[PDB]
Order: sequence, then structure tokens, then C-alpha cells
Amino acid sequence: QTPDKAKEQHPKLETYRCTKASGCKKQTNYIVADAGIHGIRQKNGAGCGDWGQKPNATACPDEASCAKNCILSGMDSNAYKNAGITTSGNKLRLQQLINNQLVSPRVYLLEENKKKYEMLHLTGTEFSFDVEMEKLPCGMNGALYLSEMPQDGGKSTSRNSKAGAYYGAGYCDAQCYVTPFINGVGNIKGQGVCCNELDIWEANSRATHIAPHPCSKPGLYGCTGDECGSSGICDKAGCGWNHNRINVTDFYGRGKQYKVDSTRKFTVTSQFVANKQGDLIELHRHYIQDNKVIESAVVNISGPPKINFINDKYCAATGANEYMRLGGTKQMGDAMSRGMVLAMSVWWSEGDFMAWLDQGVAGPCDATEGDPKNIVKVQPNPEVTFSNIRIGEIGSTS
Ligand SMILES: OC[C@H]1O[C@@H](S[C@H]2[C@H](O)[C@@H](O)[C@H](S[C@H]3[C@H](O)[C@@H](O)[C@H](S)O[C@@H]3CO)O[C@@H]2CO)[C@H](O)[C@@H](O)[C@@H]1S
Ligand SMILES: *[C@@H]1O[C@H](CO)[C@@H](O)[C@H](O)[C@H]1NC(C)=O
Ligand SMILES: *[C@@H]1O[C@H](CO)[C@@H](O)[C@H](O)[C@H]1NC(C)=O
Repeated sequence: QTPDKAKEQHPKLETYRCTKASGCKKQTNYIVADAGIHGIRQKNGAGCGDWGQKPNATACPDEASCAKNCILSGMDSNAYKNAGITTSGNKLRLQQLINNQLVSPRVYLLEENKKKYEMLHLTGTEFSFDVEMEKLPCGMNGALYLSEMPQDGGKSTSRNSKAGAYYGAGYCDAQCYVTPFINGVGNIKGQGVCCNELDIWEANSRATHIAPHPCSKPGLYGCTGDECGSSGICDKAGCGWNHNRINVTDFYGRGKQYKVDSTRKFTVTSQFVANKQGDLIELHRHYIQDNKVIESAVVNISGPPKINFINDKYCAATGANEYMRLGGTKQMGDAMSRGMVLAMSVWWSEGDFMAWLDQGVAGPCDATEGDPKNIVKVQPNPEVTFSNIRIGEIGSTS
């Protein structure tokens, strides 16, 4: 789509780069709403296509026509605020609803110039954030994750690609979903938009999940047919780690009866460990609440190695077949070494209610309190605040 002339006022976010020897240093970074949330319309006010579908056929018979007919509205400060996005110092607040409107924001981190996404190379490094999870009941998902999206939003791929990173273009992930735009251009062939993805944090106040999703093609890839499927080029499932699935159900939850108390603020430190050859071999996690290092808990079911981190032995043992088949931890770390885009969102699901995250062996929720219609009864205004993001040498962020 072709950006209109309206001013874009990206919310400011302070983030930190750290070293054992110098500590953490402040950086100016910007937050950008997905291209979609900006508003992509035809002049007659019609839209240019729906998630899961290719673009308007009349507006986008071809790429150039699509580029001309679909206009993207710039988002100013109030636009950002009505989309549920706000920042303060080093805090980012994402609200799920604004004035009874489902806004469910997805935002990406920009470099200080606003023209490129801040690309993060996490293999061999450490990543930490603080999160405020209390206002997230069952069924909700406050996600902090990375996707191997084009740094420029796709702009260099075509003459017609105009939105760029500056307006939130070029999203992808390991689901390979068919979206109306690929790389900032009409997705005329209706391909799935794929790419390696690292889910550092997917949670609500009742359950958390960690999950690397490797893909066999580098960067953003428009899959076709089977390339998009279960045995396709991406690991749709991922190799997850939920303390409730490895039988340690008192590790994370609301209240004093849990090691990490989801009703209060806490720090989430993740450590991506590399071998001598520079390949990712293991993913470590530890928390900080009340000035206390809360170590992750060992596997408490028979099968997996008795460890408290992700590695290929664990993933293999836990039935992460596609993960292992598409290259496992080394493949994921190669995307992490090339550089990935930080994505942050708030969402819920009318289709399965996030059951994979907080029901059965995943958590303490029943089969209906996660329903979006029930979620607003429990918590009328679901939200999440991620803050104090600091990337740096292992041992210096938390
Ligand atoms: O459009 C829906 C919603 O999607 C998330 S993106 C989601 C990715 O698609 C996915 O790769 C993961 S969610 C995924 C878990 O990672 C995986 O372990 C399990 S088994 O399957 C779930 C469900 O697909 O991570 C991201 C982040 O959640 C967007 O963030 C939302 O904005 C939109 S509304
Ligand atoms: C495509 O846009 C045209 C107008 O240009 C509109 O009449 C039609 O409904 C659109 N198709 C869909 C599925 O929305
Ligand atoms: C889960 O752990 C509890 C004790 O911590 C144990 O009693 C139970 O048998 C375990 N479940 C499995 C399947 O191992």
C-alpha cells in the first residue's frame, strides 16, 4: 500500500545495551504499529482484503494497481493511543480494548532513525524485560517475541513496495498465514508469509510459554501449497516450555502460592547459549521478583532430560518433531544470528481460547473462562505492560 501524507507520530521507547564491564546504557528506540492497524483503504472507503485472504481483486488485479489503489493512513499520537499503544520512559503499554473497541495491538521496535527495524542478534547473548501481567486472565496472550522480518519492511524487494519499516510493513511468522500484503506489496499469489520465529514470552497471569520456531528458509518466504503446511518449511508448533506441562504447577501463577507471582511485577531474563562454533545450543530462563533470582524448575515428568532449559535433547524427548526436522536449535540460532525484529502484542482467540497456553496440562483454566465473552467479565479491560528491555552480554542485563 502507499502511505498517505499524514504525520506518523511513533511513540518513543527507551531500551538498554549492556556489558559486564560498563553496565546498561540507554538507547532511543521507537515503537511502530503493524501496517494493518494504520488503516489500509481504497478511496471509496472499502478495504483492501482480509487476514487469511489475498487482496481486493478489483483494487489489486496486479501489484502496481494494488500499490496505487490501497492507501495507508499515517498514525499520529491519538491514533496510537486509540489503537491501544502508549509508551512512557522505558515502558510500553498495550491495551486490548479501547472504548469497547477490540484494538489488539501488534507493534515492532524501530531503530532511532525510524527507517529500519532495530535488528537483534540474540545467539550468545542475554535478553531481559520487566512485565506487568496482572490484568491478563485466562484466554489472553501478552506476547513478547521475534520474527525474521525484512529490516526495511520489504521496501527493496519491489518498485511498488512503499510502506517500509516506518509504517509497520513486512510482518511474517512461523504460522505461514496468507495475508493480503507480503513485503509491503499486494499478495496477489496468495502465499503464506513465513519466517523463523522466537517466542520468548507468550502468557497470561495463569500460564507462561517459551518457544523457538525454526524454519528451513532464511528471511521472509512466500510459501506455496505444502510449503505452508505442518510438514512444510516452518515448525508451526515450536519446541515449547511451560512449567505446567513439565509438571511443576506451582512455579508461575496468581498469588503467594507460586514461585513467580503473576499479580506483581517481575523480571524475565532469557539466555541464548552458544557452543564454541557460535551455534545456539541451549535456551535458559530465570526470573527476578523481590530482588530474588527465581531459577527455572527442572523437568518433573519422565522422558525429557532432567534440566531447566531448552536444548535439542529436550525438544526431541518432548515430541517437537518439526522443530528437530527443520534443524532444531542450531537452525533457530542461525536466524537469531542474522538478526530478528522485536514484536510485542496483546490478543485473545475466539477459536480455541488460548487453550494451548492455559488449560489441561498447560494450566489451570477451564474450557470456557478463556472465551473472549467471559474474559471481559473477569477483566473488563485486559492489558499488559512490557518495560525496561535490556539486551547485552550474558550476566549483565538483570
Ligand atoms: O493472528 C493471531 C495472533 O497471532 C499472534 S502471532 C503468534 C505466532 O503466530 C506464533 O508463531 C506464536 S503463537 C503460537 C505459539 O508460539 C506456539 O507455541 C503455539 S503451539 O501455537 C501458538 C498459536 O498460533 O507467537 C506469535 C505471538 O503470539 C500475534 O502476536 C497477534 O497479534 C495475532 S491477533
Ligand atoms: C473489493 O472492493 C470492491 C470495491 O472496489 C468492493 O465492491 C468489494 O466488496 C471488495 N470485495 C470484498 C470481498 O470485500
Ligand atoms: C507430577 O509430579 C508429582 C509430584 O511433584 C507426582 O506426584 C506425579 O506423579 C507427577 N506426574 C507424572 C506424570 O510424573
